[PDB]
Formats: sequence, C-alpha cells, structure tokens
Amino acid sequence: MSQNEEAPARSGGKVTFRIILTSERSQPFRVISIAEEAPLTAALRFAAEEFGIASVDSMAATTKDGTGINPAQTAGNVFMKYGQEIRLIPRDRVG
Repeated sequence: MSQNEEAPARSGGKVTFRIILTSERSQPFRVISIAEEAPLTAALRFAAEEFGIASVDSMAATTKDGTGINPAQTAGNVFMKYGQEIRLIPRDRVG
C-alpha cells in the first residue's frame, strides 16, 4: 500500500543540494532538488541512487566542519546544517 505523489515544489521554496559521492568515481556529484517544505522522501528517492543501496549503512556523510551524518534528511535541517558541498561516505561497503 503505497502511492507515489509529486513533491510540492510548485508552491513553496525550492532548495538544491549537491552531494559528493565517493562510491561513484565516474560521477562523484549528484544533485537532488527538493522543496524546502518538501518531505525527506523526495530526497530519499534520489538518495537511494546516491547510496547505491536501500540501506542506512551508506548514511555516513561528513560535513566540511566534521561529522555531518544526514539524519532526518529534511530540506530545512540539511540546508541549515550542511547545505551543499557535503560528502557522502558509505559504511561497511568500502571494505
């Protein structure tokens, strides 16, 4: 029981995030576009491609300041805490 719905980016604020992937040497940069008032699920749809797997184990992101693991993955929380230029590192996948 699931229904796909479009994100409400038509009405609201739009925020873009750039994540550097270390798991994708060919393209270490995926951009997700979600509304500020949009749910973390919109990011998750593209995040799945970024993690390359549907597992929280690949949620070992680091921010420029240091630890920057994405928790709620909400647009507002990520924007204020890491914004763009966040690095994503997988855990238990590197080796």
